[PDB]
Amino acid sequence: EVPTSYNQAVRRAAPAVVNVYNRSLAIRTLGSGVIMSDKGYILTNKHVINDAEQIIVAMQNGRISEALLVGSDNLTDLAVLKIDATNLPVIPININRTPHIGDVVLAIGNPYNLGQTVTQGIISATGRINFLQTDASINQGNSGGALVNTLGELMGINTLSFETPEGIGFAIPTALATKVMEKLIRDGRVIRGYIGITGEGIKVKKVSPDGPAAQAGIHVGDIILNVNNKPATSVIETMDQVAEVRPGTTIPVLLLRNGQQIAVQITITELD
Amino acid sequence: EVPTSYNQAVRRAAPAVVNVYNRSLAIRTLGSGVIMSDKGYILTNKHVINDAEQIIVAMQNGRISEALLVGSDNLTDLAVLKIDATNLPVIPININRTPHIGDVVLAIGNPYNLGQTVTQGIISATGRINFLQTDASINQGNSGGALVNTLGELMGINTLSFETPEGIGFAIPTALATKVMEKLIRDGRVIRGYIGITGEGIKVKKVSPDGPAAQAGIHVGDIILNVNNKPATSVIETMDQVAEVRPGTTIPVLLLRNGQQIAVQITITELD
Amino acid sequence: EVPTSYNQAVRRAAPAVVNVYNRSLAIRTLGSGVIMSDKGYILTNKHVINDAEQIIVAMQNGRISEALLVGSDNLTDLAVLKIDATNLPVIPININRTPHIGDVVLAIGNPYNLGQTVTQGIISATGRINFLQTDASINQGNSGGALVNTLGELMGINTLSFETPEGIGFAIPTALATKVMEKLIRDGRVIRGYIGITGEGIKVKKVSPDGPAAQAGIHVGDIILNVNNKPATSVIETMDQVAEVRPGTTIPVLLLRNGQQIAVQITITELD
Repeated sequence: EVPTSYNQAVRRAAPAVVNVYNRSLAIRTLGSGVIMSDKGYILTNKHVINDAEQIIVAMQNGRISEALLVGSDNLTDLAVLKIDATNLPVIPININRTPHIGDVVLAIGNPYNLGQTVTQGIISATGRINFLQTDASINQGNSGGALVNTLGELMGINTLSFETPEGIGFAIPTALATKVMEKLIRDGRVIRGYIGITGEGIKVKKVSPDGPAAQAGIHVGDIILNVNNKPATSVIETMDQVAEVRPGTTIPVLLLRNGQQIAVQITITELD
Repeated sequence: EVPTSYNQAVRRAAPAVVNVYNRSLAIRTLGSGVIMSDKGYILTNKHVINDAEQIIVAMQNGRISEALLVGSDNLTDLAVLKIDATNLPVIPININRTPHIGDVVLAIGNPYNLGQTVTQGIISATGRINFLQTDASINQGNSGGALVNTLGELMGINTLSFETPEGIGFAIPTALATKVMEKLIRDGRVIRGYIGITGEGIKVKKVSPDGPAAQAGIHVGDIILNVNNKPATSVIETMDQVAEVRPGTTIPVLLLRNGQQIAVQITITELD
Repeated sequence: EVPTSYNQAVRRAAPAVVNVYNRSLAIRTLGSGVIMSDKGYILTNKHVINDAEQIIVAMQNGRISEALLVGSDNLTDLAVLKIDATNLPVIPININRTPHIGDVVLAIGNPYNLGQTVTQGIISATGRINFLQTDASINQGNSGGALVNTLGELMGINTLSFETPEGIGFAIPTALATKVMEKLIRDGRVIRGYIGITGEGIKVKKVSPDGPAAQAGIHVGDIILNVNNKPATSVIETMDQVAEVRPGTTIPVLLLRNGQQIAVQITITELD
């Protein structure tokens, strides 16, 4: 008796989704952003704001503001902007809502600078490399905008679209995005731990010179066994681990060097 | 317990959506149409029927009829056809239903001459230049067909689809489409008012020769202030206004000509 | 109050949708498959497994198995695989569920070897040449996977995707797919009847040499009237009929040969 509609989601979330314009000596590129906090913090993708000399944020209520850059993270392609904090709409965030495959979602952004657009699809996959996959159509200009469920709750920040493939696009999920945002607000960057190692236990195909591995006693050909008390079998898994250790933290490692077992103290520096 | 389906919408609306074939000395192009009235009036897009020597309408019940052209409008890309009025299904129209962003919609038409197809998406934007935007997939052959909500009510007439962009397509909304239809039925064309002016108050970059501006006392460089008692600041806004005035209507205008204020009577002719 | 989701369908059906890898002397091509029976029978598309030297099936629970080929059918592009039958999830099948235009559907498969993906759309058309059409996005890798409704019931086996067309993709409907599967299990192929005739009653533009028509007394130019007691007007209709007759079945036919009516006994062989 009533038409099926996700307009309530749109009314809840779209006022917090902004149009982001990267200007330099006119518009160099453009995209979208999401108002995360009533203090004026906005998430967007780093590739939207790269090389900006001036960052303009336009709200759907027609307010236009200049933005400051709080910080950015190349590894997640996120950036935080800050605008004047008066009477801002904020995106709905439900910290208890896990994105499930098949959840209906809406992507909200500014594809082709047509003005704010809302497209619909579902959560197609999760865990993709930390990505959500979706077939809500995402186009150039959508980057940095919101993927929301039918309650308007933020599911992720839309980032990129994959014969021409159809209906394959990706978003950084909310939990990760918000964690990156908080680190950027606090530290002005995402502090990750670094070890100077390229690998495929794990073989050190290459040590990094000036790399806490080399300057620790580690050399090529080794097999690392334990990294800070944890077996080190998979590279992504082990690099994810190392990322987590604070810099200036002094960890034990365990290596095999020609059929013997030498524990190594390496001290974690900050990744560049 | 029951599968989710919009089949009721399809059962209500698809019998009124036709396949339109533009023939000349075999098929030159094809598209779709919508039966608007039980008297046999059909909306389609003008680009579907341009240069037709014969217009064939096929209904989903297998009836095939030849159509007459009632009229067409280049500015909205609409045309009205007329077929024999026996026992026709008519599209549902709810004059009170406003299309809202996020409303689920179905596009019904004949993409690639595959036979009648129904695709699903949402209302993505409204007000686009008077367009609805949708991510219900629209392809070549869909032009002229129906965009309906999940009750089967007509939301608009599908017109065109915008790396390859995905999920961006446009429809003329029902209220506008029906207004154009009524004018075409009544007058055989859409009568618009015309003033001979190109502008960007508003500067007259160019007067049109034989243009009621020039033949009224208006000249290049002027700034027009008021058009028929209304400030004239924006061009689209002011051209939309002029369009509305009936031809042979004699309106006051107000211009600035070198720091003085001369009221001008211009008489509105019909646009070609 | 609850987000709209088709996750229940995904939880019911996706565990039975597999990733299929065609290996030869590394991966030659890949796609998807559907577990049809707890005995280990899997449907996929023939084009996925063509020329395979080894067929690997990966389940979403991480089990990896080698598959045997039960048989395949070029005309429907289907194949049946067999894996070890321990504790398999099976796709939901409702023999009473007819696919209706507008039914919401989910396509489940392995596009671009991203890992199992679920996309959403509707049933766009049925009866297409026996195909379902859908705008659930289908990409390279989806072939052989499941199209399910929102209860998780199998609607069809996804086969191929049709300016770039958007949202046009095809699946073999469940009833047909299951019938082909049963014939492949039973006979190792789909046994069809054959008559040696190319036509457009029906004119025999070409007889097939060694073709039960020619070796029956039939010749070019004839008009066939009745095929086994049924008027023979349409070619698809009449070829569909002939397909149904078992080989070694001896049927009457009726032909016109220059204004006279000669009944012909032809004996149906098996198509190659």
